[PDB]
Amino acid sequence: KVTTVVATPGQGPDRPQEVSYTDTKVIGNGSFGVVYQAKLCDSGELVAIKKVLQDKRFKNRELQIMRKLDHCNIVRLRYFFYSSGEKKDEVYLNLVLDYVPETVYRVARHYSRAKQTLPVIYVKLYMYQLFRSLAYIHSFGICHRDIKPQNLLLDPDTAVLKLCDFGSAKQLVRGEPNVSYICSRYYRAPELIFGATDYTSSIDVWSAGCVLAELLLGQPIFPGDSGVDQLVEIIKVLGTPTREQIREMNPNYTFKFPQIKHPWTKVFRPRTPPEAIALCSRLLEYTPTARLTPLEACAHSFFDELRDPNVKLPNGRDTPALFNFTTQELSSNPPLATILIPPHARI
Ligand SMILES: O=C(Nc1cnccc1-c1ccccc1)c1ccnn2c(NCC3CC3)cnc12
Repeated sequence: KVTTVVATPGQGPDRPQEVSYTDTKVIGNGSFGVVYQAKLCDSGELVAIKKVLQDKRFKNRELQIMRKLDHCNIVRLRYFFYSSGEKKDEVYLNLVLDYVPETVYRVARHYSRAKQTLPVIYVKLYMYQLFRSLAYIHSFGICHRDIKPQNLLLDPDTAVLKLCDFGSAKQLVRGEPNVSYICSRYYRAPELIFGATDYTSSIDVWSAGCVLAELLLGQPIFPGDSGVDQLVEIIKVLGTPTREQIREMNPNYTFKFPQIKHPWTKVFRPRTPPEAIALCSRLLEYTPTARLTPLEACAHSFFDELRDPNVKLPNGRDTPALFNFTTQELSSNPPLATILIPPHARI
């Protein structure tokens, strides 16, 4: 069964073209809608198709965001098209994206089930690429607002990571309030748990620190099915937030909390590299402004191994693209290019 549509390319002028695809199968489900895998008849390339119900009252925000993004660590919008679907008188928006075969969720789960941890070389590769994608979207004021292992796609052979799911993504403008009910259980910044509506893009940095700690630990660092439980777990590690730290995140919670004074070194297994622990404590900070920015995290000494000219993947292959930064990508701190682009790098 070959399906032919007239799809509009994701980038460039709005000039639709006939796109034919086959071998369609569901690869993802959720409250958002459905993600399919399909094969393009023309090149044989595999693609993913996110199908969502299109609102008649407004333009789709995820599509407007996707059309402006062009980064090697973000899943690319190749085409988009409208169609019918499961509901009779409803219109669906279909986003044709690059296909990526794995997720950090599945890969980390394979390691947990085998009582092994993901090798630190992969922790550095995956986390570095996640921080590059965040530096990129944050350069446009865009916050993803749902960073979690399931949204981090991976090609296991090339070790390329691609951020996906821009369904919660929004441009955060200072002074505009934003819903606090975004972000998934385990990865929510403490200001979100306290119900702040004045949060910044640093909520993505807290989420990324939770993914890093989880990859190091083999399980989530701040588990819990309620905000109280999550905050107890946060406080056990970070200690009790001071009145200033509360004011900096929370919206008027000045506080019957348990009093805890805990060393970050004792949180992880003894074989954990000290630079990984130092990176965690800098991402996972109560005060949103104290957290490292994504570009500062990229320049962290934990990723120095990635900058070594002789670094190779365990499978023998070369590392993926890591130093092809743009002016846009570096704009939050241009002097960091001196660390970020190593002498051997030609990108
Ligand atoms: O954009 C995507 N997915 C999403 C977009 N919005 C919301 C949710 C999702 C989602 C993310 C992960 C899983 C299920 C759904 C998406 C893009 C590209 N490849 N891809 C895959 N590959 C197959 C790998 C094995 C799982 C799976 N999902 C994708």
